[PDB]
Amino acid sequence: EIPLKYGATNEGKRQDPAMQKFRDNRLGAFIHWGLYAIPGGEWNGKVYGGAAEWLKSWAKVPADEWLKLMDQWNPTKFDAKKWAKMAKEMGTKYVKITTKHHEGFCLWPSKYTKYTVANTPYKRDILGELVKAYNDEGIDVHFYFSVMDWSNPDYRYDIKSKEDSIAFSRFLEFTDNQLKELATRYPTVKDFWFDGTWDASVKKNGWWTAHAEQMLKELVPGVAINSRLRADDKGKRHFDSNGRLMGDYESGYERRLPDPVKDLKVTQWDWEACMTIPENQWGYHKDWSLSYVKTPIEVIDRIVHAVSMGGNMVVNFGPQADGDFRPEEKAMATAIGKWMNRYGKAVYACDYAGFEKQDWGYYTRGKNDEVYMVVFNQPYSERLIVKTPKGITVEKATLLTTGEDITVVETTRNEYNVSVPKKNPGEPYVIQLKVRAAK
Repeated sequence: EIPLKYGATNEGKRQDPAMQKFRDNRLGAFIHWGLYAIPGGEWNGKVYGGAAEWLKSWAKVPADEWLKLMDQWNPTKFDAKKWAKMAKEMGTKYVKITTKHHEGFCLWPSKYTKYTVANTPYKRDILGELVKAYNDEGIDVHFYFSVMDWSNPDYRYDIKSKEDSIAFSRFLEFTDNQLKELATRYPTVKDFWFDGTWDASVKKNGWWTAHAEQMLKELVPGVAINSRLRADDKGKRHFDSNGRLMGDYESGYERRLPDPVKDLKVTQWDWEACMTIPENQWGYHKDWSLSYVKTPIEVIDRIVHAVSMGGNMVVNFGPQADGDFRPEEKAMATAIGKWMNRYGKAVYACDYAGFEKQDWGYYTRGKNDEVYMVVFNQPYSERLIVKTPKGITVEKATLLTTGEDITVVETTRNEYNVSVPKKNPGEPYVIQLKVRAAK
């Protein structure tokens, strides 16, 4: 044991109702919207292939010049009720919103900086309008917040002098002021998802990360806080020097989800994956031809994959500068929503089933011992192999959508063939099992 003052605080999963709600929600959307939506990956005639929200860095734009994009911020198509309707129809139970990205532009009218929505042609408190509209649809709101801030000259990437230490202290106070403002202006917030916490300056100030978590939990009863915020006494991030998870859930798995055979460890803690539709664009980029763009079934596979391993999945959107969504994103949301409306019983409030992984897809477990088979890969054998844990038997199989009884044949001591449906469903589909555990 390495002794720590700023390491993990929870032992095991939180089981208070707020955390149960965070978990049971399962499917979220992410909104990345900020000044980067205006250039959309292009600066002075060059389209950069890096993530659009990082364009200030790719194009080496000075802060004053980047922030003058505020003069063009006028999203006349924006309508928070329409955004909330889109999220509702997609089947999302929560939305995570960039309150302030690395650029430092605030989507709420902060009193601690001039680089906010208030000082644009549009003027309006976008964040506040979204909170109200999503909440009116019964959708929880989570806040993304970047610690690293390219607009504040007191930020430091490392501390190499007393002057650096004094500036950075002032920067942390500024950061606390904005966080307290968010927590109090928008008291229905359910989560803070921190980013921009990897620099040496932050790692040397792990105490601040623990303080931020505590401060926010005191202000917002039941709030969740991601692991990415947290550094311990030694600068170790996410999990402390004793291997214990910090914050309330592990944030990670953006590129690649946990392996269903080799990464079962993740079932021991809450976790949340966030995903882009293109390979690596979070903010609006005008050219999606530059990388692979996932199809709706590919996304749905990832959503179910996460739930099957006890995690949440969040699908990212990068709204246009005008305040509408691009056609690919409207199509995505609509397709997901159609599938979730049919099959969402196997997603919402579901978790890891404790069954050996099979090639046809994923198992999920409901709150009343329902075991769902979510089939993505249809066997030419017309048989879906089910190997049960010790003491577990399959009593019935039912096609979720129609109630069709599905034949179950015992093939060996711990294995069955569950028949595919009489008619190929033509899309990923669910068979619900009734199982019994030996007394």
